[PDB]
Amino acid sequence: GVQVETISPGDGRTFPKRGQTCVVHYTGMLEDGKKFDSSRDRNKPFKFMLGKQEVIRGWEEGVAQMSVGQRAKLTISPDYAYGATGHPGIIPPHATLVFDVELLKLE
Ligand SMILES: C=CC[C@@H]1/C=C(\C)C[C@H](C)C[C@H](OC)[C@H]2O[C@@](O)(C(=O)C(=O)N3CCCC[C@H]3C(=O)O[C@H](/C(C)=C/[C@@H]3CC[C@@H](O)[C@H](OC)C3)[C@H](C)[C@@H](O)C/C1=N/NC(C)=O)[C@H](C)C[C@@H]2OC
Repeated sequence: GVQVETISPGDGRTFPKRGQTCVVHYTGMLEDGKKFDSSRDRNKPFKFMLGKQEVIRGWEEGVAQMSVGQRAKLTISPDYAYGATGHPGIIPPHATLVFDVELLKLE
């Protein structure tokens, strides 16, 4: 449902743990490589917690594997993203997504 391909390594030691908030930057693209969203465009890190349905499942399972400082490409099947529906005006139906995600820090 999610493949993780590292772009730049993290420290390999500091992973998200229960009660912590992940602070990330991301860019989301479709399979054709075209961007549909990026926190870097608005220069606003995205904060979320694991275990609360705060993100699509591909992020839930992918970012949980990342360590602080890591930049990774997450390739997410529709089951782990927006499935047959998509997201109105942004993501088409049945869309495999590619996110470039950087774990900036844990809070
Ligand atoms: C009150 C709600 C506002 C609230 C919005 C924010 C905290 C802002 C946050 C940065 C999201 C971005 O705002 C510019 C947008 O980012 C994307 O462009 C993106 O790149 C993108 O894919 N993501 C953003 C970065 C993480 C991975 C992923 C993600 O998981 O996004 C959450 C989301 C829409 C989950 C669905 C939720 C329902 C559930 O059933 C579905 O299961 C199939 C999944 C999103 C964090 C959600 O949990 C919280 C919200 N939702 N608003 C909604 C749904 O309208 C997606 C396509 C759309 C997002 O705007 C809604």
